[PDB]
Amino acid sequence: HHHHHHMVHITLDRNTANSWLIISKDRRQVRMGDTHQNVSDNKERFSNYPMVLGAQRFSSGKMYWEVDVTQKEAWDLGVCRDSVQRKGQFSLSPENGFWTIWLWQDSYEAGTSPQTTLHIQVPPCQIGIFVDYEAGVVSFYNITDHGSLIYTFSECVFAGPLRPFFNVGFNYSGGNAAPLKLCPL
Ligand SMILES: Cc1cc(N2CCNCC2)nc(C)n1
Repeated sequence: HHHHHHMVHITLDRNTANSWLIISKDRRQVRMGDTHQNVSDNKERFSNYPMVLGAQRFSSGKMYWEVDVTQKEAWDLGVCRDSVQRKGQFSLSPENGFWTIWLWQDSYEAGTSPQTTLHIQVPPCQIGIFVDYEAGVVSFYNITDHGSLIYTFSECVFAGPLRPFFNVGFNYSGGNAAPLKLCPL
């Protein structure tokens, strides 16, 4: 792919984070803490899952960024509507305003309803995410395997501004403590 030139500098929005997340001072990394991080509650925070949004909002254009997932056992990545539900239980699906892929239990899925099996021969250490707002496209690339395509959501109905979306995943196993990191341009 030749999407690298639409690169955007993404930073994480502390105010949207689940209360157990630790966002770095540069707002480029996030990890699961072992306890509540001593923040006040607010209506923006994801309550049920270790989720956070990027600060940037996109309503036009082509955007590309990369995320480091090295040594993680579980995570979700993609984009979502600015108006997604924050509280309680919900599915990551386009009907609920999410365009995402996951790792869980040694398999990769796309967040369709129902979910779609992904075919990845080289487990990725970095994921590239491409959004074409006007075309209604969200695509995922395997940076570890020369940029190979992972998955394309097409005919997307965004229906609002989009935000970068992250889930660091739970760490019940003690093997999923590693952070998500936004990779340099
Ligand atoms: C990586 C991951 C897993 C997950 N589930 C929750 C329901 N049971 C199956 C596992 N949910 C999310 C949002 N992310």
